[PDB]
Amino acid sequence: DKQWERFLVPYRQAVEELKVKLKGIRTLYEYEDDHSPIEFVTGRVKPVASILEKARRKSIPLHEIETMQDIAGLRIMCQFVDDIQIVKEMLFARKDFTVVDQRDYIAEHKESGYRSYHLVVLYPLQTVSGEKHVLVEIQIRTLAMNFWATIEHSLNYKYSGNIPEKVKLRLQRASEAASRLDEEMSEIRGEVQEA
Amino acid sequence: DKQWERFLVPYRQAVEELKVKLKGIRTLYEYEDDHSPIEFVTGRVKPVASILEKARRKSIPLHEIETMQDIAGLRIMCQFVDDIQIVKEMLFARKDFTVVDRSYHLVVLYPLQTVSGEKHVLVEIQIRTLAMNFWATIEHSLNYKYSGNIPEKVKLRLQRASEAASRLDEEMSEIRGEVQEA
Amino acid sequence: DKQWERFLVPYRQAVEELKVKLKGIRTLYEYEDHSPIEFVTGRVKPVASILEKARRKSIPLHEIETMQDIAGLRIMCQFVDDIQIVKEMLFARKDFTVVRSYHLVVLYPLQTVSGEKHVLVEIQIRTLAMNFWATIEHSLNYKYSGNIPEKVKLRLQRASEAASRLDEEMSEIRGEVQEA
Amino acid sequence: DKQWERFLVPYRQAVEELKVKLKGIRTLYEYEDDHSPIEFVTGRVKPVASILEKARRKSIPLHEIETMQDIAGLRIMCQFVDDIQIVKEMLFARKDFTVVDESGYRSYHLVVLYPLQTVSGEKHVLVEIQIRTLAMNFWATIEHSLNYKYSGNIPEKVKLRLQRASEAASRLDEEMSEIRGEVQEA
Ligand SMILES: Nc1ncnc2c1ncn2[C@@H]1O[C@H](COP(=O)(O)CP(=O)(O)OP(=O)(O)O)[C@@H](O)[C@H]1O
Ligand SMILES: Nc1ncnc2c1ncn2[C@@H]1O[C@H](COP(=O)(O)CP(=O)(O)OP(=O)(O)O)[C@@H](O)[C@H]1O
Ligand SMILES: Nc1ncnc2c1ncn2[C@@H]1O[C@H](COP(=O)(O)CP(=O)(O)OP(=O)(O)O)[C@@H](O)[C@H]1O
Ligand SMILES: Nc1ncnc2c1ncn2[C@@H]1O[C@H](COP(=O)(O)CP(=O)(O)OP(=O)(O)O)[C@@H](O)[C@H]1O
Ligand SMILES: [Mg+2]
Ligand SMILES: [Mg+2]
Ligand SMILES: [Mg+2]
Ligand SMILES: [Mg+2]
Repeated sequence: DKQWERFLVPYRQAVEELKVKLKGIRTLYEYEDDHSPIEFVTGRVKPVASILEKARRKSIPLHEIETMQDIAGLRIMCQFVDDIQIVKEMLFARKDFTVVDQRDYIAEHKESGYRSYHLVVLYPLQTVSGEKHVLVEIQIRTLAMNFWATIEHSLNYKYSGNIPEKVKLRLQRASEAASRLDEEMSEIRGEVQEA
Repeated sequence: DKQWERFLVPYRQAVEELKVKLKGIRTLYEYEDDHSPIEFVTGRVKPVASILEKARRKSIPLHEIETMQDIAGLRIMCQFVDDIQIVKEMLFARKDFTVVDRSYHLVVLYPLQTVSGEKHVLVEIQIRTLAMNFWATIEHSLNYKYSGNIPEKVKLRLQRASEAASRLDEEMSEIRGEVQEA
Repeated sequence: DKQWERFLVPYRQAVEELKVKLKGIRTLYEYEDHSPIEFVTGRVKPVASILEKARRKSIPLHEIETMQDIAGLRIMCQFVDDIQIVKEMLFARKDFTVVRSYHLVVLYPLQTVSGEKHVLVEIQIRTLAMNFWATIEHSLNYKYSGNIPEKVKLRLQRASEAASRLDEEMSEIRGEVQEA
Repeated sequence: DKQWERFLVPYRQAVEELKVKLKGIRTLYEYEDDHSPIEFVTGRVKPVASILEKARRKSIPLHEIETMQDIAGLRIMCQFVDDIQIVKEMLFARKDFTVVDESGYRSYHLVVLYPLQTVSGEKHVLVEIQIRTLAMNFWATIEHSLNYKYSGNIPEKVKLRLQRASEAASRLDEEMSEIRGEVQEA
């Protein structure tokens, strides 16, 4: 419980770095006056309780926690669905890490009407001890989907996994609303490029 | 071109100080596991081009641009429509400045402590919902791309997007209400 | 003890606000002359120190709001004379009230969620040289648990003296430069 | 002019990334409850003027300023003189860049090539990394200010007090390494 804080140190650092790196993209794009594919970036280090519980369910032995793919997380947000593929292509082309193949959250991507996506990278962190490779999960969401996802996450923690029938249905409604807001935005960015 | 950067100095510092003041509000809620009415906060100093451009329209003489209310601006994003009202109530109650006579704005007179002494600078505070702000952002961009004259086909999709954002908020408020049926 | 986090909220916020305000002084100059401020730091006194200081000074938990340094800011200067200037700036500001080294305490009026709340804040002023020594004295006085062994204490005293010297030297550079 | 502003984009970004990478070092130690070789890290993009000033001085051809090694500069500050070689070596050991080609040994400097990922692919950039002791750097600062104020020619009355100050700073370093020394016998 105090060897935890020590264990995670490399995970913060990689977060702080990919954070500043990813944030450079928007800045570069701000000089073209061209539309930035990136609205903003956030990151987080998975909490101990989140990590242990996820181990539980994924039957990940405790000496193999390093296999967990989201101890270090970043989240890239965009205005437009179509921005995601752009961002994905940028991340594949980058050479300061490498994309780890994987096929997870296939239902989550789909249920969200493909407004939430993600890919895992192996990042080569320079340690005092030398070099330490760490998994980093990079989410890619629309602003709209992320709004909805945030609310779902709160209530889901508020009722500890038991969202009342009444509230679930209003939350489903909210989801479709968000999904629709994107619909109309994609049609905006669509109508524009008819230039 | 740089006597400007001298004019703008007390505005940047007003924005920076209020930025960290208002960001404190969400911080005071984080340990409650009670809901933060403020989701996040941004600020900007008005671009020197925007100032002259605006001084044109509203017929503001150069010697009175200090009466322009938004040289310094903050913007407060809220999750729920109901939050905007809670935040406005908070701004009116704060003593570290004074208020001057889905969205909202007010103007404060912020007493900026300087090296020369005390200086009151006007600051515009905006309060939006996330959804509202997303739509308003695209509207602003386009309103620049098409230089103030947006094509008709685009204008419609903008109107529909606007209405899409409002449903999202309305749905959001009913979650909020139904949850408060506890 | 989760009370601590809840308790220290207003102190972090006050330190955060003072931090941005004091760092504004250096900004104001480096556009107009020599800034009397080099850099600024701030810290919320950690829970362990609060408790140990409280024992030392024999303060009960229902008064630890009387401890002057639960919020602390530290302003660093180049020149001894600079400190005096900052001293007066601080005394001239209205967004709070006052109640080679130097420290004052302010009562900062924090706008809380439920109303106002005046918290004490300690502001230290130091030359860059004095601070560097002080850092070490603190670190060693830590690492050695408050009994620093003499073979080290005398060395610290020399560093103390070395630094004092260098400020003497720097006061003079300022003195000669001002003969213009 | 905005030829510059856009030209300086990759430099601003590279300073920001290395700034975060280097601040990890002090973090990693100050967690371990060890002593940290790095006290703090700063960084600068060379002002447009200083690139033109340094232009004429070193017989530049403005078509090749990208040969100028300190457009993007970082500076690491250490408590002790012994830390500097400790940093210098951590710096030689890293794989996210490659190291390339008065005050005594209280100040070092080196130049890295930084493999910057940009929107249109890779761009290697030279970044200068000065390592100094706190004391060293404090005198350098006043030195740099006056050398600038008096346009490269300092009044002999002031140069003297400078040399004196420089000796006071150097002695301070000597007392500090004696401290670290007697603590290294624990
Ligand atoms: N990649 C990421 N970027 C930013 N924030 C993230 C993130 N992943 C999670 N978070 C935040 O971290 C908290 C807890 O962990 P999780 O959301 O469950 C990450 P996950 O691995 O994708 O889901 P999981 O833990 O069920 O496996 C949440 O507040 C969430 O919003
Ligand atoms: N109060 C505020 N807080 C934060 N950002 C603001 C703001 N007012 C404007 N902005 C942002 O500043 C950018 C453009 O600035 P401006 O056009 O000069 C101010 P404005 O919103 O147009 O008011 P204006 O119409 O009276 O001129 C936009 O990105 C806009 O979203
Ligand atoms: N304005 C400030 N006042 C006090 N400490 C400050 C400070 N700014 C930074 N610090 C630092 O915060 C760190 C924590 O030290 P503390 O545990 O609070 C002991 P202290 O407060 O310095 O002495 P004290 O308990 O006798 O009052 C120290 O390294 C200290 O120098
Ligand atoms: N590598 C570095 N890291 C951080 N700050 C630096 C730096 N090199 C210079 N600076 C700082 O940048 C400011 C001005 O630097 P400049 O004069 O523009 C380039 P210079 O290195 O000082 O001269 P030079 O052309 O001989 O190389 C000074 O405050 C200086 O201390
Ligand atoms: Mg995950
Ligand atoms: Mg405005
Ligand atoms: Mg103290
Ligand atoms: Mg140099």
